[PDB]
Order: sequence, then C-alpha cells, then structure tokens
Amino acid sequence: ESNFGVDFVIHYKVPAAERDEAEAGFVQLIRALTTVGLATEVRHGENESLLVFVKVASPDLFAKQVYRARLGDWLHGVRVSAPHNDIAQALQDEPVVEAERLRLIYLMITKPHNEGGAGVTPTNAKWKHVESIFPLHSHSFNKEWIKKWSSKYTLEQTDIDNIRDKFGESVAFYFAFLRSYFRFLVIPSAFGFGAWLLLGQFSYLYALLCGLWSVVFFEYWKKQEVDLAVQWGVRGVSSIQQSRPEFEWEHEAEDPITGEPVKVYPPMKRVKTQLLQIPFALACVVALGALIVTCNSLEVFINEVYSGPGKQYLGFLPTIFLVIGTPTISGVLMGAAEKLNAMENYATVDAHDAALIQKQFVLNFMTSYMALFFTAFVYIPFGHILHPFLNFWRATAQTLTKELPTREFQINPARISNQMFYFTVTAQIVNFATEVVVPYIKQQAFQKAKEDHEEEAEFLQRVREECTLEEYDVSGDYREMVMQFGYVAMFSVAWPLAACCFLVNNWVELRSDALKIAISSRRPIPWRTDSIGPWLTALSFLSWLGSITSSAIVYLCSNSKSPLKAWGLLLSILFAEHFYLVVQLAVRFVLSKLDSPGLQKERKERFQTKKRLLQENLGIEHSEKITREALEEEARQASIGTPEEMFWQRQRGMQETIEIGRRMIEQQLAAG
Amino acid sequence: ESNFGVDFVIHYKVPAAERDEAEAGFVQLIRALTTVGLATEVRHGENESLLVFVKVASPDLFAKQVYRARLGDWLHGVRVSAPHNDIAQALQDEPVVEAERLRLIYLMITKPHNEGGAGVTPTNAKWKHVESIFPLHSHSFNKEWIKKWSSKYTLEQTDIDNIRDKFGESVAFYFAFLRSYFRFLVIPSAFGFGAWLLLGQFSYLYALLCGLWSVVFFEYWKKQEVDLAVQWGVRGVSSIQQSRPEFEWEHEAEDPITGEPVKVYPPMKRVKTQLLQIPFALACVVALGALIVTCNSLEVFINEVYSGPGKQYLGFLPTIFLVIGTPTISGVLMGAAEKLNAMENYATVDAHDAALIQKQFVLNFMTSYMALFFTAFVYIPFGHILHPFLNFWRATAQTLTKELPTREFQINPARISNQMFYFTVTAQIVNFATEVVVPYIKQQAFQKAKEDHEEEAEFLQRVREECTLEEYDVSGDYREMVMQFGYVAMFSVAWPLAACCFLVNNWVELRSDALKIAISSRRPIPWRTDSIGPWLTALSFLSWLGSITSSAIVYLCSNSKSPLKAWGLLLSILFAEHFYLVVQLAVRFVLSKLDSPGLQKERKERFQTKKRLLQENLGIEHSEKITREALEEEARQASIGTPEEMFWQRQRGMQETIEIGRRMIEQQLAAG
Repeated sequence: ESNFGVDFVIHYKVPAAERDEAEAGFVQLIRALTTVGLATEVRHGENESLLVFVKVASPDLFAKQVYRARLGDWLHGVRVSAPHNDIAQALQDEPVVEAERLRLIYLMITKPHNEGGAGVTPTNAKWKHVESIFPLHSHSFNKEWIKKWSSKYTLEQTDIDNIRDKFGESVAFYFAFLRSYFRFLVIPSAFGFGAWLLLGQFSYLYALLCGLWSVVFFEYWKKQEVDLAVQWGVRGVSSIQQSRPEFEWEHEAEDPITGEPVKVYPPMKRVKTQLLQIPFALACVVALGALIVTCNSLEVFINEVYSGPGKQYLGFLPTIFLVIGTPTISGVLMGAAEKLNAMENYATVDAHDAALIQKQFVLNFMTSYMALFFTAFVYIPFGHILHPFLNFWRATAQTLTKELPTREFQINPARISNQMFYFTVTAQIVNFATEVVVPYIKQQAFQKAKEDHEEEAEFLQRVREECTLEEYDVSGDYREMVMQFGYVAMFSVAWPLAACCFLVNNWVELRSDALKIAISSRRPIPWRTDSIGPWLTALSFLSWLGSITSSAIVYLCSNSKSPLKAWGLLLSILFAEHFYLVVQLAVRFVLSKLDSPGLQKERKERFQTKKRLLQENLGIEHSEKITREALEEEARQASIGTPEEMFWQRQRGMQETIEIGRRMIEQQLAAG
Repeated sequence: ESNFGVDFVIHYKVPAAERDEAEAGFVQLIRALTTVGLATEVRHGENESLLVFVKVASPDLFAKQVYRARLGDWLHGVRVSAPHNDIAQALQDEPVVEAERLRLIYLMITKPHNEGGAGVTPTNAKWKHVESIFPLHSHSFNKEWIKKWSSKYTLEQTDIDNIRDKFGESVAFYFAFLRSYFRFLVIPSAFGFGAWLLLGQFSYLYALLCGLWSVVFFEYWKKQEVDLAVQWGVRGVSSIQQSRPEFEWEHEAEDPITGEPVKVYPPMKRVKTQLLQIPFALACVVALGALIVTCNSLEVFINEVYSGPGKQYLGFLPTIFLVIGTPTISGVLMGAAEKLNAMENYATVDAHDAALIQKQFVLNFMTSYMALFFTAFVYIPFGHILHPFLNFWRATAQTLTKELPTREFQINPARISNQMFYFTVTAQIVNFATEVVVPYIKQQAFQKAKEDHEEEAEFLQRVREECTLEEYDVSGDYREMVMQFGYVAMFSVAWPLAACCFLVNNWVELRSDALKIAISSRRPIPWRTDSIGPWLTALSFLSWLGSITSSAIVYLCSNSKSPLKAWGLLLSILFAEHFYLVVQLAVRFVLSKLDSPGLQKERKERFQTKKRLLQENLGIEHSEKITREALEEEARQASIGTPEEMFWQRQRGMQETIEIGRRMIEQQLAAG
C-alpha cells in the first residue's frame, strides 16, 4: 500500500541487440547518480528491462540543497518571502512538501552536469536506453483524495492546496481553473435556462449577457491567477526554468538582471521567424476546413435530398470519412508544425511546449467548430450556396449506380439545434466513456493478456504495472475545457441549455480527471507554471470571437424563425463587438479598483524588506537656530556676495520681522 | 540679474477693511514659518500688500531633511536606488537639484502641521489673506535656455534633463512629450506629403498608414514614459502625493502596504458615483453640439444659398454667435463638472485635477471637431438632411426684412479642404500670435498704465513685476498638443499636408512654450507625476476613433470625387477598425520583446538589494556519504519499518548495485 521510500524510478530499457553498449551505458548511469548523492537500488523490471530505484540518501545534505532552491527562488523575485536566517528553522516553519521534494530530485537527474546534477536525459542520446523517469503514486492518498472529493458538493480552496503539495503546481492550476470555471458557469446556466424558458430561441438579450459573462470570467481569472501565483510562491517562473539543450545561441553575452553570463538569441530575429506562423494558421483553415465542409456537404446530401433505399446504412458514410481523415490532415500539419517549432528556436523548455499548443490550437479550432460554422453561416442563413455543392454529389452518386431518386431541397432550421445537442450532450457522454471506462478496462484487459522476494513481491508487481502507463499531460485536459468554453461563448445562443449541460459535466469532470491521475496514469513530474500558459490567449480569442459570431447567429437565424439586409448583419456585428470592447474596459476598470490580496501581499513584503534594511543602519528651541546661522554667515563674509547677503543679515529672528512688518502696513494705508 | 538666495515668495494680500484680522493673520503667518526653520524677510510689496521673502536657514538641518525625502521615496519603491549609508555622501554623489530643493521647501509651507510643516494654504481659509506662494525665476538660466534651444535644430535628451533639474518633472514631461511628438510627426509628414503628391485626395492607403502610425507612436510613448520614470526617480508617485483636505473619509482603517493608518473611502462607493460621468458626457455632446451645428447651419446658409447684398459683412455673423456662446455653454458645463467633481471625493490632489481634465476633455472634443464632424458626415456625403435646416434659416431671414434672393443649393466638396486649411494653418498662426505676441506686449502695456534701498531697488521692482503674472498650467499646453494630434489621427486623410504644417508648428511650439515659461509666467511649483496623466486615455481614444472616422471619411468623400451603399460604410468601418486592433496587438507584441532599459534598470537594483541582504548573513568523496547514511539508518531501527527499510539496506554503494546489476541482464536474455 505504501512505497518503500522511493522518490523516483528509472526504467532503463535494454534491447537484446547493442547490449554491450547498454551494459556500458548502465554502469555510466548508475555511477552518475552517486555523484549527486542518490542512494540507489536495482531490481528486475520487465522482460528485458531493469527498473532501478533511487532516493535521496543523506537528509542533512538534502535540507541544505532545498534551502538553496528557496534562496534561489527568492533571489529572482519568485518567492514573496525570504526564508529564515537559521538553517532548518524555515523548514520547521513551512515543511518540504512532496511537490518541492520531487521537483528537486528530478533536477539532480536532469541538470546538465555543468553546474550540478547528473545529465540523465533521453534527448542527449547518450542515455538513449533510459526510457523515462517517473515518481511513484501513493495509494493511501489517492484513495483518500477521490473519497473526499466525491462526498463534497463543491470543493474548498484548501482541497486544491492539498493537490499543489502533492502533484505540483502545473497539475494544481488545472483544478484551480476548473473549479473557477465550474462555479462561474452557474451564471450563464442561470439566465441561460431563463432564456430558454422565458425568451424564445435565438434571443439577442442572451447573446449580450453571454458576451458580458465571458469577459467577466476571463478578467476575474487573471485576477485569481496572480492571487495563486503569490500564494504558492510561483510568481513569474518563466525566467527560472532550465533552458532547452537545442538552444542555438548566436553569441554569449551578459545578463543585466542576474549579472551572470547566459546564452542569447537575438529576439527580433525570432519575430521575423515568428511571422511564418500566420501563413501556417491560414493554410490550416484551408486544409482542415475543406475536409469538414465537404463531409458536411455529403451529410446534407445523404440525409435530406437522397431518397434512395437504406439511407440509415448510408447515413454513417460521411462520418467515417471524417474520422479517417481528421487525424490524417492533423498528422500532416503537426509534422509541419513541429518542423516550424524547431525553426523558431525557443530558449526555455516550457515556451517550446507553449508555442506548440498555440500552433495546435488552430487545428483544434477547426476540427471542433467548422461543423457549426458551416451550419449557422452557410446552411441555415443562405442555403443556395450549397446548391452547387449539392449538385456535385448528385452527379457522382449516379456514376456509382435509372435516374437516382431525389427530392427538392429545403433548409431544415432544426439542424443547428440538432448539432448542438450532439456537442453538449452526446459527445460529453461519449467523452465520459472513452476517457474513464475505456482506458481503465483496457488496463485490466492488458492484465489478462499476460524469482522475487515475497516481501517486496506485491510492490515490484505494482511498480512494473505502473511503468506501462502513459504519463499525464495537463495540456490535454486544458484543451477539453477551453474548447468547451468555445461552445458557451460562441454558439450557446443557438441552444441556450448548453451552459446547463456543461455545468453538469464539469462536476463530473472535476472528479473524473481527479480519478484519471490516480488509476489511469503515472504521477507527472511536479513542474511549475505561473499561469495556465498559452490558453489565456485562447480564452481571450474565443471570448472576442464569441462576441462577433453570437451576434451574427442571432441575426441570421432568427429571420428563419424573408430577405435579410446585408448591412443589418454588419451593424449587428459592429454593435455587440463594441459592446464587448466597452464592457472589457468597464470590468477591467472595476476589477482594478477591487481589493487584490495577491499584489498587496507582495508589495508589503517588498516594503518590509526595505524597512528592515533601513533600521539596521540607522539604529521655541528652533527659533534660535535660525538666528545662529544668520550670525554664522555674516562672520565668514565680513572677512572678505556682500550686496546679496545684506538682504538677509538686516533682519534676524521673527520678532525683528514682526515689528518691521507692522510698521509697513500703516505706511501703506495712510498713503492711500 | 541674480536672486538674493530666495527660494519662495509669499504675497499676503492685505485689504483696507478687516485689517486687524489681517494684522493678526500676519503675525500668525510669520511665526509659523519659523517653526519649520525658514529664515524670513519682509519687504514692501504692492500698493496694499507685503511680499515676505523666505529661505531655508540652516543647511545642516536641510541636508538631513532632504535625506529623509530620499529615504521616503526609496521606501515606497519610487527611487530605484537607495542613497548611500553615509549622510551627505550621497549628496556629493548626486547633488540636490533646484527642483528637489524647491519642492521640499514648498512642502514645509504646505504640510498640514499635524506631522510636520506649517499649514500655510489658501484653501484652509485661516490663511485667506495669503494670495499665492511662488518661487523666483533665474534670468541667467532663462536667457541661456532660449539661446541654446534656438541654435539647435533638434533637442538632445540632456537638454530636457536640464529642464527637469530646474522646473520640476511635471514641466519636463511636457517637453519630453513634445520632443517625442515632434520627432514622431516626421513619419506621417513623410508619406503624408507623398500621399498628397503621388496619391489622390482621400486615399485609403494613407488612412491605413495613419492609423498604423498613431498606434506606433502611442505604444512607443508608453515605453518611453517608463524609461523616464525610473531615470528621474519618479516611478509611481501617485500613492506618494499629499491628500486633499476635502477628503471625506467614512472610516479610518489600516493600510496593508505601509503599515500606517490612513483615511479610507470605499472604492466601490466612488464607482457608483463615477457612473454619473456618462450622462454628463452625453449631455455635453448634445449641449455643445447643438451650438456648433446650427452656427454651421447658419454658415452654410449665409455663404452659399443667400445671394443678398453685402454677404461679406454678413459672413462674420455666425462666427460671432460661436465665440460669444462657446465659453457660455462651457462656463455652464464646467460649473456642473466642478460640482460633479466634488461629489466623487478623490483622495490625492493630483487625481482631483486629473479627473477634472477628463471631464473637460469632452468639452474640448466637441468645440474642436464638431465643425469637422458636421462637414464630413452631414454636409459633403448626404446634404439633403440640411435642406430642412436650410429652409428654417430661409424663413426667419424673411421676417428680418420682396422675396429674399436665394439660389439653388449644391454641395461644395472643397469645404472640407477649406476648413482643414483653417485648423492647421490659419489657427496655428493665430495661436502663435495670441500666446506669444499678445500676453508679452500686454505685460508691457501694463507697465505704461502704472522709499526703497537703491541696492535692492531693481530686485524688488523685478519681484513685484513677477507677482502680477499668472501661474503656469502645464495642462493648458497638453490640451493644445492632444487636440492637434486629433487632427492628424482623425481628419488628416482629408488634407494630407496637415502633418507637414503641424511638424513646422511643433518646432516653434517647443521653443515658443519654452519662451512662455521664462517671460510670460511665474515659475511653477516643481511637482512630480509618473505619467503625463489623463491624456494617455485621451491619446488612446483619439487614436481609436481616428481609425474609425478616417476610414469613414475616405468612403463618404471619395464618391464625390453616385449612390453610396450603406453596408459599404459599415464594412469599411469594420475592416480598418479591426486593422487597428490587429496592429495594436502586433506593435505591443513587438515592443514587448524589444529591449527596455527602464525596467531592466529597476529589476537589477531590486535583485542586487536581495543579493546584498543575502551575503551579509551567509558571509569519490561523495560515494561514502551515501554509504555512511545507509549504515546510520539500519543502526537506529535494529534497536526496534523493517520490511520497508530492508529494501534499502540490502545494497550499499554503487559497486554493490553494479555487480548485481550485471547479473540480472544475462538472467533476462537467457530466459528468452
């Protein structure tokens, strides 16, 4: 049930061929881990591999090593508070959490051996036989985590802080985003259920409140982000993180901030490379868009105007062409994206994975919303643009076969409600099946398809089971939540119950993804991020586009429920987009004047640092001091200008100025 | 030529009536200035007033007093660098400038007597007889200032830093804004002269480059602002400035930043009062707009469709109705604005004068551009909307008098070029006459309309001359430059030579306003501001509106040079406004990656503070330390868990793990 004090486990895959190099690589690996001070073990792993088991040996050297990371964080302004002057008394004040313990151990195996650590990384290709380094789960905590989170209706903030201490910050930012998303989704569930019942379908008032809500949630989350970044001591860790070994520096220069020499790429040289991202995103709209629009041009052909026999066996024909093609074009375009991402030559390891997401966001934008963009902007408002597209499928279906039995085409206005019932109800049930029921049972189905001490027998059988699992990507669950936020901000005016059935989903997904860490994947390495990352631009882009395309839908679709004026679309676009930009200013003005406990905790600790530095260095009666200098300047010039100084030495003290002051007032009154 | 060491001069107006209170107020005034340590004098002032002459007496007490203001600035993060540990050695490193000297003396006469200073202020009404406190000019520097600035073609940055040391920062920010405006106006003068010569009038390409230029200049000025705010040590002085005595605090609470109790108004209570500003600005558009549009409806009536005799003597009739009415409605609306500004109850003294400008900006927006907004959006595109307005003036002119001789109305397209020739050429010549030639000669004409020691005779005649001048408002010259920037960003697509004749004007105005400080006004009190103030919103509003109304003009006016589609205006508005918002993101992304010497100088001094605080407190061989703990844990549990710890005590050292590691690999290969 409990681990044998193991922080990290290294797999070290050994093939039958090139074994002598793998033997020589083994003795180079195990010798390197003793230079950093890790007590090690070796056990029988899989059929051809050897799991080694490492832990930190001496706690007196480790507690000094954590203290340098505490001083190193406070040096670059990351930690808002300095540690105590006494060594290991600040460790008594705040103990070393499991996140900070596992992060520093992972550094000692991944530091590049120049300044510290032993460079055990798969990318260096000397340790090519090393598969992956991973920490072990604690089944005592994971059983207590899901049991505590299932009984409560809503999660307290101290529950997320329990996740930060165990699974790092980058995992804890997901649950802190999802809980702030699940609670803020009550508001468009409130009037959204009201706009479905009281108001009609496609109401302008709901599209104005949805655009108002999405900027309130986004600008409050940026305020809630800096409250957590200074609470967990993760304020601005983008400059901290260890640089990628593929960094191609032009020249080694001096860093003005740290005073320590760093590798430097010219930042304006990257921007001229970064402008290649714009033709990449434009080609991705053409590539993925032309797949979706013709598979939907086939889907409108089969279901409606094709009256041939057995269309239910033919209604599944276009969706097969999508699911065989939508990873194919994505597999091609991600191959171009990763070749483009190597060209931009990012410094830090997080910024390389961040810009990969920003390029992958264009693909996931097209594969999620182009079926809805085709319905609400081509099919239901216009329709007659599809008649050249519909006549093409009528021609080629005859060559597959008498005249093909067709019918006259009429625009069905219930398709936009029918497609939104799939994306918010049917897909979320399927996503609950394929993310929970599938990879849990497939892990048990792997158990059917398959010399040790009896005391460690169940433990080594547990760790060998844990090594087969895939490592957890927190970017994968961000993409499920941001794309779900796209359906609320953009297309929920068509189906105003979408915020309700997304609110029910997030209550499960906050516990479903919590279950996914425990039983479905190995424990991820406890990284640190100050923000959620590049999703803040993805949340802001869908919030702005959700102001335009929700006002365009309510104009184009409500006329079906007879000609629509072209300026009436452009005026309705211009007004609600300006209503978005106005209420973006008004909310950011109000939330600026609101009390922020994030920066106020920061600026107080910045102030009291300067007050402590000041006090250690510095540890009637005034009327004569005016006269005592007025007689001390006239003595040091009468030895020697004089027409200047005779203005001041005439009157000394206040009583000389009072009595000559009163004399001048009757001189001025009697002359008049 | 040179002053007699006088820092400040107090006027102290004395009337003939209530003289006994003014006598008792005099002895209360002169006694209060000796509590703070100011050496004083009394001289005969005007016909009924007494100029007193103050200076700081003892420099040993003053140099300690400046050092507290240097420590007080560095305490709240204003100064980026701490002063030296030795007293008066940091004064040797950087001397006390005339700005810092005159600011601290003005504080001692305006501090509210609770924590320091003597409360000599006219607003308290005990010192009602005090007219104004002002420092004296130095004619040696002012003659050298205009002579140096007339010979140079462009001003070096060290010339503006000479103004900061003498006239404070709030004056120096104007010349640092005007020089960054005069140099950035070369760029729309460059292609603007090109678009006038090569391209035709009302070109779309110039309207796209003008909107591109205005966001480049504005986002570079915000970058250049924080470079100057950390160079002169004015980084964020909004929290520093002394609160207004009219502050009506609800409750006295504790400040989290300083740890010192402050007066507190609830900030959300002010915002609910601040929403009254929106019906104020909407009423100001109706009030000032209805004056301008009917005086221009009269001006189109007299000049064009009225063929009566002597229209040149009647062509001056509508402009008389403007100049007698445009201060009348402004005098009424500023009376409502100042009664509204007292309602919002601002804390600091600068924020009260800042929000007064933001309310006055709506008046100066309407009195400057409504004549251009009426021409380009009512007269030249549509015209037939004016025929109800034109028929009203035709009816009432008959009642002033046979049928009145009229003619058929035709839209003259040269009026927009004729009105822009007034605003950029004729008004700037008149503004050069009324701001320079008028108040200089009127000061000499005051000299025609009009018992002392002979040695101070020309000096007291100089100071009595200086007391009659009005104090300099730097907000007045900001309004002349921001409204001029409105003609470039918004209406310069109609007359593309406007950036050229504004570039010639700013070369004079940078030396004209420099002359205006020296000979036309008394020296202003050296205040401090971190930014230019509320003009950054006024620059950003005209830059955004200049993207819309320049794209609307080029659509509506080029069709004259036959029907215009209504969507063609809305599409051309939507595209160039989106082109503004896109290039607002792209420039702010590029300028973020650019090297900023402002914040890099700040974060280095923040880092080296923490490095100095750290170092004063803190002032093969590793393979056995793994084994020495592995034998130190097995000794302290064999006295007594054991199935846990027996995993680790089996293998000690690296040579035990190597030899049992090699044994396991042939065990795994031979079994396969």
